[PDB]
Amino acid sequence: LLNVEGVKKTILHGGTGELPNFITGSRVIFHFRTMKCDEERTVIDDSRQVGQPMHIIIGNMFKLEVWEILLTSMRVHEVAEFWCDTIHTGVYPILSRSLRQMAQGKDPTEWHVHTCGLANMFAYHTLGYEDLDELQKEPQPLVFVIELLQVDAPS
Repeated sequence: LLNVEGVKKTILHGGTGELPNFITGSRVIFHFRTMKCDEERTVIDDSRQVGQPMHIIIGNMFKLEVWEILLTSMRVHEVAEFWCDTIHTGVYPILSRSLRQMAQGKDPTEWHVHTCGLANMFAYHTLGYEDLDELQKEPQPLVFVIELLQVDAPS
């Protein structure tokens, strides 16, 4: 349990070592599973299920991003549970959308994924998957279980 408003952490398998060097331009590599707080703890996304782990890069260590707040409180090999209130979870459907597109093998830089993705959202009022659409329309909290695997410094 660290502290920002509307976020409750619960470490559940501690990491091997002191807090790592989370500096601007570090690639953080990890696994995550995100779940509703219904009875099922219904799973919405799970990197293990898709197979490959997720890599992000620290935009700026002083202007930290809401996921980077979670990632940056983690020692390597740590597995932690981050509950997050409705306030932080509004953007999740659009992240999830963006990641699911990543998986298939396509990036905003590439015109279409982006532009075609905008066409479809405007034309049809959809992110492209019902669960994210359901999730958008019923804002709520989410629990993200995360395993930190690796942290590299920039080239």
